[PDB]
Amino acid sequence: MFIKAERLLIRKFEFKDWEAVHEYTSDSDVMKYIPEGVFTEEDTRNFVNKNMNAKNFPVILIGENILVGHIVFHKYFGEHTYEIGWVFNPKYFNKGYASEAAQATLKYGFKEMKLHRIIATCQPENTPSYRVMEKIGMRREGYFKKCIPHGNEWWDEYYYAILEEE
Amino acid sequence: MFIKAERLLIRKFEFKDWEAVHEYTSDSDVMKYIPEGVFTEEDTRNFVNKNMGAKNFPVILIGENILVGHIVFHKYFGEHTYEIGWVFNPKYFNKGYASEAAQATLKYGFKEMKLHRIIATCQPENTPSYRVMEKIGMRREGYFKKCIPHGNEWWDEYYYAILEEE
Ligand SMILES: CC(C)(COP(=O)(O)OP(=O)(O)OC[C@H]1O[C@@H](n2cnc3c(N)ncnc32)[C@H](O)[C@@H]1OP(=O)(O)O)[C@@H](O)C(=O)NCCC(=O)NCCS
Repeated sequence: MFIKAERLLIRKFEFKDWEAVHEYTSDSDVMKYIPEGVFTEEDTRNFVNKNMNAKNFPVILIGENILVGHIVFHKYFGEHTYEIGWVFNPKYFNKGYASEAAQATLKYGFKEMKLHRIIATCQPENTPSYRVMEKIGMRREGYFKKCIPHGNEWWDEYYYAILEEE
Repeated sequence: MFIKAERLLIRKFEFKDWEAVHEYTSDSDVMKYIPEGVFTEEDTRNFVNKNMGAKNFPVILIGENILVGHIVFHKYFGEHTYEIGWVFNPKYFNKGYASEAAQATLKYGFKEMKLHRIIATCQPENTPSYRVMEKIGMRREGYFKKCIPHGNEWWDEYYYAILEEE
C-alpha cells in the first residue's frame, strides 16, 4: 500500500523505521489502550519486522522524511469491510496528522480497493481518537459496555463506521 | 542524448553540474541500492567528469532549470541491447519525473538509436524503482535469488526488459 496525502505519505515499513516508532511505542501514555502494552526495543523491532500480511503502515512527513506514527488497516468482515486505527507520536499532537492520514486511508480503501465499509473502535476515555473519527466523517454506531477484557477489568467500546456511499 | 520531454530535458553533463548531483549522491537513503553507496565530493566530481565524454545523463526541469537527477543509459549486450536506470533527488520524488525521463529515453533508444532491447534491474525491496520499470512498459522477465554480492551479503534482483516492438 502506498498513499500520498498533503503533508504526508503512508507506505510499508522498512526496518530502519523501528527507532522512530519506538519513540512512541515505548510511551506508556501513548500505549495506554493497546492490550500488548508498552514495547521494549526488541518488541518494536519485531513489530516492524512482522509488518514488512502487513496490517500497520508508517506515516511519513514529506520533505522532512520523518516518521510521525502509523496507520492500522486490515480486513475485518469478509474482504469488503476493513478496520482502521492509528498510533501517533505525541510530539505532533497539535498538527492534525492523524486525521489527514486516516482520511487518505479511507479514500484509498473506497476509491482504489473498492471496499464497502470501514469501521473503527476506541475506548470512550480516548477523546482524541473518536474526535478524529468524527472529523473524517465516521458515524458512532455502537456503544458496547464492559465488552473487552483488559487485565482484571472490562472495558467499554465506541464503534464507528463509514460506508463507501458517504 | 538531447531529449525534450513535457516538463524536463535530458542532456550530457557539464562539470558545474557536480554540486547539484552531490546533493543526492551524498545521501545514504538515495544510494542504499547503489553498489558504491554514498559518494564523497571527490567521488561525485569524478563521476561527472567521467560521464562528459557518457553513460549517465542529467535530467533538468524545464523553466525552473533545476537538475533533479540523472538517467543511466549504456550498452549492455553488444550495441543492440542497452541497460537503463535512474537516480533522483528526494526533494523531487513521487512527481513522475523518473518515469517521464525514462519513458523519453526508451523512445530515443528505439526510435533514434534503433536499439532492439532495453533492460533494467533492481532489488525487490526497491519498490519505487520497479514501479518506474512497470510504468514505462517494461516486463518482469527474471527474479534471481542471492545473485549480487554487496559487501559479504547476497541480494536478490528483478530483471525487466522492453523490446523495440512494444
Ligand atoms: C527510483 C526513483 C528514481 C524513482 O523516482 P521518482 O521520480 O519518485 O519516480 P516516479 O514518480 O516516476 O514513480 C515512482 C513510483 O513509485 C511509487 N512509490 C514511491 N515510493 C513507494 C513506496 N515506498 N511503496 C510503493 N510505491 C512507491 C510511486 O507512487 C510511483 O508510482 P505511481 O506513479 O504509479 O503512483 C527514486 O526513488 C530514487 O532515485 N531512488 C533512489 C535511487 C535508486 O534506488 N535508484 C534505482 C536503482 S535500480
